[PDB]
Amino acid sequence: GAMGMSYAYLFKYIIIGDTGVGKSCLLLQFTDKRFQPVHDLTIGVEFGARMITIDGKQIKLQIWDTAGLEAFRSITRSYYRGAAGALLVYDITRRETFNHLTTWLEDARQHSNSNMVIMLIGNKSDLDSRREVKKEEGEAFAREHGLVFMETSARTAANVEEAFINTAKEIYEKIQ
Ligand SMILES: Nc1nc2c(ncn2[C@@H]2O[C@H](COP(=O)(O)OP(=O)(O)NP(=O)(O)O)[C@@H](O)[C@H]2O)c(=O)[nH]1
Ligand SMILES: [Mg+2]
Repeated sequence: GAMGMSYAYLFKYIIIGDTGVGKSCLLLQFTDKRFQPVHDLTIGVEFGARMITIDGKQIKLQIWDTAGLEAFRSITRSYYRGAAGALLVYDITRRETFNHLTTWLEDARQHSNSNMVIMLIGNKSDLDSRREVKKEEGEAFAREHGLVFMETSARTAANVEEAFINTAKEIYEKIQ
Protein backbone atom coordinates (compact mmCIF):
# COMPACT_ATOMS: atom_id res chain seq x y z
CA GLY A 1 0.00 0.00 0.00
CA ALA A 2 0.96 3.67 0.04
CA MET A 3 0.19 6.85 1.99
CA GLY A 4 -2.30 8.87 -0.06
CA MET A 5 -3.50 5.71 -1.80
CA SER A 6 -4.75 3.05 0.63
CA TYR A 7 -4.45 5.06 3.88
CA ALA A 8 -3.89 8.64 5.06
CA TYR A 9 -0.81 7.96 7.22
CA LEU A 10 1.39 4.98 8.00
CA PHE A 11 2.61 4.95 11.59
CA LYS A 12 5.46 2.49 12.27
CA TYR A 13 5.58 1.24 15.88
CA ILE A 14 8.25 -0.79 17.61
CA ILE A 15 7.55 -2.78 20.77
CA ILE A 16 10.57 -3.21 23.06
CA GLY A 17 11.18 -4.52 26.55
CA ASP A 18 12.52 -7.55 28.46
CA THR A 19 11.60 -11.12 27.62
CA GLY A 20 8.22 -12.28 28.98
CA VAL A 21 6.85 -8.80 29.73
CA GLY A 22 4.07 -9.42 27.21
CA LYS A 23 4.94 -7.56 23.99
CA SER A 24 3.64 -10.24 21.61
CA CYS A 25 0.49 -10.86 23.64
CA LEU A 26 -0.27 -7.10 23.62
CA LEU A 27 0.03 -7.09 19.83
CA LEU A 28 -2.14 -10.21 19.38
CA GLN A 29 -4.78 -8.84 21.78
CA PHE A 30 -4.73 -5.62 19.73
CA THR A 31 -5.13 -7.14 16.27
CA ASP A 32 -6.99 -10.37 17.09
CA LYS A 33 -8.65 -9.85 20.50
CA ARG A 34 -7.11 -13.20 21.54
CA PHE A 35 -4.89 -13.96 24.56
CA GLN A 36 -1.93 -16.31 24.08
CA PRO A 37 -1.24 -18.04 27.45
CA VAL A 38 2.03 -19.62 26.30
CA HIS A 39 5.36 -17.74 26.11
CA ASP A 40 6.61 -18.23 22.56
CA LEU A 41 9.95 -16.45 22.54
CA THR A 42 10.15 -13.93 19.70
CA ILE A 43 13.42 -14.17 17.80
CA GLY A 44 13.61 -12.07 14.59
CA VAL A 45 11.25 -9.12 14.20
CA GLU A 46 7.64 -10.16 13.71
CA PHE A 47 5.34 -7.75 11.87
CA GLY A 48 1.80 -6.98 12.97
CA ALA A 49 -0.49 -4.42 11.32
CA ARG A 50 -3.94 -2.94 11.74
CA MET A 51 -6.07 -0.12 10.33
CA ILE A 52 -7.34 2.42 12.78
CA THR A 53 -9.38 5.62 12.69
CA ILE A 54 -7.93 8.89 13.97
CA ASP A 55 -9.78 12.21 13.50
CA GLY A 56 -11.97 10.40 10.95
CA LYS A 57 -8.94 9.41 8.88
CA GLN A 58 -7.73 5.90 7.96
CA ILE A 59 -4.31 5.27 9.44
CA LYS A 60 -2.37 2.01 9.13
CA LEU A 61 -0.23 0.93 12.06
CA GLN A 62 2.83 -1.12 11.12
CA ILE A 63 4.01 -2.81 14.27
CA TRP A 64 7.45 -4.31 14.79
CA ASP A 65 7.36 -6.90 17.58
CA THR A 66 10.93 -7.57 18.76
CA ALA A 67 12.97 -10.08 20.78
CA GLY A 68 13.29 -9.38 24.49
CA LEU A 69 15.63 -12.35 25.08
CA GLU A 70 19.19 -11.02 25.19
CA ALA A 71 20.48 -14.19 23.50
CA PHE A 72 18.29 -13.48 20.45
CA ARG A 73 18.74 -9.67 20.31
CA SER A 74 20.93 -8.20 17.57
CA ILE A 75 23.72 -5.79 18.50
CA THR A 76 22.65 -3.86 15.39
CA ARG A 77 19.79 -1.66 16.53
CA SER A 78 18.84 -0.73 12.98
CA TYR A 79 15.17 -1.71 13.30
CA TYR A 80 14.45 1.45 15.34
CA ARG A 81 14.84 3.70 12.33
CA GLY A 82 11.63 5.11 10.88
CA ALA A 83 9.48 4.39 13.94
CA ALA A 84 6.95 7.14 14.70
CA GLY A 85 6.09 5.43 18.00
CA ALA A 86 7.58 3.00 20.50
CA LEU A 87 5.77 0.86 23.03
CA LEU A 88 8.22 0.33 25.89
CA VAL A 89 6.98 -2.53 28.03
CA TYR A 90 7.70 -3.93 31.48
CA ASP A 91 6.07 -6.54 33.72
CA ILE A 92 4.42 -4.94 36.79
CA THR A 93 5.13 -8.22 38.65
CA ARG A 94 8.87 -8.25 37.90
CA ARG A 95 11.04 -5.49 39.29
CA GLU A 96 14.03 -6.37 37.08
CA THR A 97 12.09 -5.59 33.88
CA PHE A 98 11.37 -2.12 35.31
CA ASN A 99 15.03 -1.60 36.26
CA HIS A 100 16.05 -2.30 32.63
CA LEU A 101 13.91 0.58 31.33
CA THR A 102 16.69 3.14 31.51
CA THR A 103 18.84 1.02 29.20
CA TRP A 104 15.99 0.26 26.77
CA LEU A 105 15.17 3.99 26.67
CA GLU A 106 18.78 5.01 26.00
CA ASP A 107 19.00 2.29 23.33
CA ALA A 108 15.79 3.62 21.78
CA ARG A 109 16.75 7.27 21.71
CA GLN A 110 20.30 6.68 20.50
CA HIS A 111 19.09 4.82 17.41
CA SER A 112 15.90 6.71 16.69
CA ASN A 113 14.48 10.22 16.42
CA SER A 114 14.00 12.50 19.44
CA ASN A 115 10.66 12.85 17.64
CA MET A 116 9.45 9.36 18.43
CA VAL A 117 6.36 9.20 20.61
CA ILE A 118 7.14 6.76 23.43
CA MET A 119 4.35 4.96 25.30
CA LEU A 120 5.51 3.32 28.55
CA ILE A 121 3.42 0.27 29.42
CA GLY A 122 3.21 -1.58 32.73
CA ASN A 123 1.69 -4.87 31.59
CA LYS A 124 0.05 -7.76 33.56
CA SER A 125 -2.10 -5.44 35.68
CA ASP A 126 -4.43 -8.41 36.20
CA LEU A 127 -1.83 -10.03 38.46
CA ASP A 128 -2.29 -7.54 41.31
CA SER A 129 -1.39 -10.00 44.08
CA ARG A 130 2.05 -10.36 42.45
CA ARG A 131 2.65 -6.65 41.79
CA GLU A 132 6.27 -5.57 42.39
CA VAL A 133 6.13 -2.10 40.85
CA LYS A 134 3.75 0.64 42.03
CA LYS A 135 1.67 2.40 39.36
CA GLU A 136 3.22 5.65 40.68
CA GLU A 137 6.73 4.44 39.75
CA GLY A 138 5.79 3.94 36.12
CA GLU A 139 3.94 7.27 36.13
CA ALA A 140 7.07 8.99 37.48
CA PHE A 141 9.49 7.31 35.04
CA ALA A 142 7.25 8.44 32.16
CA ARG A 143 7.09 12.06 33.40
CA GLU A 144 10.81 12.20 34.09
CA HIS A 145 11.58 11.06 30.55
CA GLY A 146 8.79 12.70 28.56
CA LEU A 147 6.85 9.50 27.91
CA VAL A 148 3.14 8.69 28.07
CA PHE A 149 2.18 5.92 30.51
CA MET A 150 -0.51 3.25 30.81
CA GLU A 151 -0.96 -0.05 32.71
CA THR A 152 -2.43 -2.89 30.65
CA SER A 153 -3.45 -6.52 30.75
CA ALA A 154 -3.06 -8.49 27.53
CA ARG A 155 -4.92 -11.24 29.37
CA THR A 156 -8.12 -9.34 30.14
CA ALA A 157 -7.55 -6.72 27.35
CA ALA A 158 -7.61 -3.85 29.84
CA ASN A 159 -6.27 -0.64 28.20
CA VAL A 160 -4.78 -2.63 25.31
CA GLU A 161 -6.79 -0.84 22.61
CA GLU A 162 -6.08 2.46 24.34
CA ALA A 163 -2.32 1.78 24.52
CA PHE A 164 -2.05 1.48 20.75
CA ILE A 165 -4.72 4.08 19.87
CA ASN A 166 -3.49 6.72 22.32
CA THR A 167 0.01 6.36 20.91
CA ALA A 168 -1.35 7.19 17.46
CA LYS A 169 -3.36 10.13 18.85
CA GLU A 170 -0.14 11.45 20.32
CA ILE A 171 1.68 11.10 16.97
CA TYR A 172 -1.26 12.72 15.15
CA GLU A 173 -1.30 15.69 17.56
CA LYS A 174 2.45 16.06 17.15
CA ILE A 175 2.55 16.15 13.34
CA GLN A 176 -0.66 17.96 12.53
N1 LIG B 1 -1.59 -12.80 33.45
C1 LIG B 1 -1.01 -12.25 32.37
N2 LIG B 1 -0.13 -12.94 31.66
C2 LIG B 1 0.35 -12.23 30.60
C3 LIG B 1 0.01 -10.95 30.22
N3 LIG B 1 0.71 -10.57 29.08
C4 LIG B 1 1.45 -11.61 28.80
N4 LIG B 1 1.27 -12.67 29.67
C5 LIG B 1 1.96 -13.96 29.62
O1 LIG B 1 3.35 -13.74 29.78
C6 LIG B 1 4.10 -14.62 28.90
C7 LIG B 1 4.95 -13.81 27.94
O2 LIG B 1 4.15 -13.23 26.91
P1 LIG B 1 4.84 -12.65 25.62
O3 LIG B 1 3.89 -11.66 25.06
O4 LIG B 1 5.23 -13.83 24.84
O5 LIG B 1 6.08 -11.82 26.07
P2 LIG B 1 7.14 -11.16 25.16
O6 LIG B 1 7.43 -9.86 25.80
O7 LIG B 1 6.64 -11.06 23.76
N5 LIG B 1 8.42 -12.11 25.24
P3 LIG B 1 9.64 -12.20 24.22
O8 LIG B 1 10.50 -10.97 24.34
O9 LIG B 1 10.52 -13.35 24.68
O10 LIG B 1 9.04 -12.40 22.85
C8 LIG B 1 3.07 -15.54 28.25
O11 LIG B 1 2.96 -16.75 29.02
C9 LIG B 1 1.78 -14.72 28.31
O12 LIG B 1 0.62 -15.54 28.36
C10 LIG B 1 -0.93 -10.24 31.00
O13 LIG B 1 -1.35 -9.10 30.82
N6 LIG B 1 -1.41 -10.97 32.08
MG1 LIG C 1 7.47 -11.78 22.04
